[PDB]
Amino acid sequence: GRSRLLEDFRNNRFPNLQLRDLIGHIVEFSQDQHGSRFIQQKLERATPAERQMVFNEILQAAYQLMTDVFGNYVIQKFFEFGSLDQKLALATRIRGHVLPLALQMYGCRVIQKALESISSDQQVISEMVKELDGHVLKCVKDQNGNHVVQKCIECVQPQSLQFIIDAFKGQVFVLSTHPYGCRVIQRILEHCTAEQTLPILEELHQHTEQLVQDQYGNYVIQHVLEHGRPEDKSKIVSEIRGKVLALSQHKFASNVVEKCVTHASRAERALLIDEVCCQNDGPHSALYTMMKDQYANYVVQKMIDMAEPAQRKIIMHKIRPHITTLRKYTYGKHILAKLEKYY
RNA sequence: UGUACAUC
Repeated sequence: GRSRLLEDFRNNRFPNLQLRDLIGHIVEFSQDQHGSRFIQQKLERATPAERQMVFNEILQAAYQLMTDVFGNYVIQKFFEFGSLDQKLALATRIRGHVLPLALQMYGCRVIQKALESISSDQQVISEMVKELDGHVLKCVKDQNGNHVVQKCIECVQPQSLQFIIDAFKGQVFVLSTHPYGCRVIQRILEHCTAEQTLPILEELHQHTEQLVQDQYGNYVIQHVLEHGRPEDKSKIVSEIRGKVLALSQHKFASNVVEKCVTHASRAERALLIDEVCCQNDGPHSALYTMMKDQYANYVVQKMIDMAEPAQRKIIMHKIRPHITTLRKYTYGKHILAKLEKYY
């Protein structure tokens, strides 16, 4: 179960081995740790004829190599450097098995490579994508599958992805708090059409408070703040208003408040800063609490850099009476140069 | 001083 060529190769007997030396031994080498790397590296510069010689051998073991820990790299190399015909032939061996492969550690890498290598205009890719219909959430929740779903969204014509949008109906919030689901949701926000992202964004806005405080959900909300439409940033802002001081002190939500300050309009950014700038909450002002907090102090620094003229004047004036008193904290010892750059 | 994203 091991040709002599492979032994001598692994035993460093062939300092100048070449692709054409592997005639008849391609599938064997493709399953070997060093043989796979060797083939990968040689495929890049191989002639059309040499590449075809290789393809002819990988073809008869294609599916097997797709789920092989080393062989999968050889299959991918062909999606990168293969002819359109060789790529369509490999894809055809994927078709019929998309689901199992999507859920497989090495198979999912092959499917992903095919999606970025063949236009979604082709029937193979078109019919491949459709095999996921009826299993969308299963794949989203899978450690391997989720990456295939992300890949379809990034790569395939959005109109054909309506079955993915449909499968998230009613579960956008829940999946936005899921380690993998949050990634797929962001891909959707990036690549889908206005009609498709509409119901997605509606569900997000129905749970903003829970999302901004979630370990994954806060990324989904910042995405909208960073990349979304003004009408969606405004909805998010409306839910943050009346909550700035509170959310500012939260590990996750504090990043969302920073993003509201950065990507909100002039009148919105000031209404958020005013909430803590010219407002009050007992003996001291909201700024007093935020200054010393392990998280809110990052928000304070952000408002300072984004605030209007008359706004920064007040922020520094409420922070003024507590300067020397603000050294003990390991957190506030960074607002130091802060009140020395705009002071 | 503060949070996610997988193979040789």
